[PDB]
Order: sequence, then structure tokens, then C-alpha cells
Amino acid sequence: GSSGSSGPSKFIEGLRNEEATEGDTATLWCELSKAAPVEWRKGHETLRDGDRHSLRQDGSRCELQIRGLAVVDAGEYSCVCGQERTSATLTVRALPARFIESGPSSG
Repeated sequence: GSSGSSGPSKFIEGLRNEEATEGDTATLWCELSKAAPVEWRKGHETLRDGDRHSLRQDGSRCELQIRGLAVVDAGEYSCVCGQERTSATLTVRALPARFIESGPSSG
């Protein structure tokens, strides 16, 4: 018929340097050798779902979301599931200080 679950949870693809643009919403993902609840961390704190953050994983796929990208956010995100742990640097290009204009010409 079917099989069970053998071996712990090990990152297959692992997290890679995610470079996005300020303002946008960075989205990182990583494959898992097995289906299990993982955890995301940003520096000296454990990310959580509810505050400008979305932590969810489908079967054996993790996907972290960080609404409100900033220059400070860009650093190093770590993912912990059980015994193994991965890390990756995130870059955030600060939007070019621009201005808004009503209109070039009139008519």
C-alpha cells in the first residue's frame, strides 16, 4: 500500500540570498526532506504570524512573508525545523527618493 515517515527533516534546497526592493514584500521558501512544522527567525528573535509577517508551510514546503520591506530588514534569516538549521542574507534596495507631480501640461 503506502509507506510511513523515515529520517528527520533536512533542507534540500535551503534558503538563498533573497534580494528585493524596499516597500515590496519579500518572500522566501525552502524545501523539506519531510513534512513538519518549521520556524523562521530574523536576527535575535523568532518570527511570528500575525504582525506584518506570514509563516506557513504546505506539506514539505516552507514560505515566509515579510510585509513592509526595509533597509533594516535586510540582514540574515534563519530557518529551524528540528535539528537542522539554514540561513541566508536578505538585501533591500531603498526606493529612490522621488516626488509626485500633478501634471506636465494643462488643457
